[PDB]
Amino acid sequence: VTQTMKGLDIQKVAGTWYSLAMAASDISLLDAQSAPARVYVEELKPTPEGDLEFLLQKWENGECAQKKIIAEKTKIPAVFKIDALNENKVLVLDTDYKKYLLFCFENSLACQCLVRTPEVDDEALEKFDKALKALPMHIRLSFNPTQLEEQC
Amino acid sequence: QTMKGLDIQKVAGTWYSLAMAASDISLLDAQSAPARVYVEELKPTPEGDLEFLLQKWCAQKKIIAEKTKIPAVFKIALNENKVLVLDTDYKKYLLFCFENSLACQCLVRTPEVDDEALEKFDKALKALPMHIRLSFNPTQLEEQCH
Repeated sequence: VTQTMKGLDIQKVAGTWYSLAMAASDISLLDAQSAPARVYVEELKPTPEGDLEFLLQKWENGECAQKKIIAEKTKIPAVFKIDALNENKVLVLDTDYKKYLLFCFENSLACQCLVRTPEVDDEALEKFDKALKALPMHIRLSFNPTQLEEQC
Repeated sequence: QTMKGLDIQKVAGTWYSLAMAASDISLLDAQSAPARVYVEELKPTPEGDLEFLLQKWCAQKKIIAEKTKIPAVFKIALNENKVLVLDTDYKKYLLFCFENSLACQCLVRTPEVDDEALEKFDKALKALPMHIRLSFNPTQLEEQCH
């Protein structure tokens, strides 16, 4: 992954979002409701220090569990580091702030198309497909408006 | 949009499932999902039907798709699916769909990633209600049930 957003201002991404589409380097990252990269973004919360907190939903033991991840700022404004056993980077590819945001979790690679409103946005999905060009993706999922409003 | 003038003697032989897509995530998500089937071979029958030799999670299955009045449209009796051949160049790639829900595949003649085949599959899928897409590496193409 090399296309990160030039000039990102995370103070303009705060609020509630919907995971519209998802793609991963391995089928087993996304295939099951319980698969590792199968996490729905509920909220983005930039911190005053310029870190990016994610509020996630995960299907866990047959219900929808909430999880908080803190992605710490780096020298590069569109690149954040998650403290974990192995370094996990968050790469923000693109956003127009008002409608859609595209990002990737990189160890294995899992990317998402987020939208502000729970409707299918064909422009956002076209931009997601362009940004995914040449990434080693083996699985892609997209959700209908019904699924966007449902827990997980 | 089905393959005009399909020649079933020319599609005969060995194939590999390179990519697949489906209208519903649950048709392809699990190794045992209903549309999760790997095409190993197509044979014509003398009656002009098309035999598919498939692997499914790893069981082998032989399915006869009966000709219909429409060229390149076959039928496979209890859970009736139409088989729609979208396009093939015979020598490299074949694109087809199972329609009741819709599950489509990109087949290639050799167990290698083919740029043209995947581009033609993506084009064909552009105006279809797909919600899941899978692609396999060459290692998986040579293995039982990928």
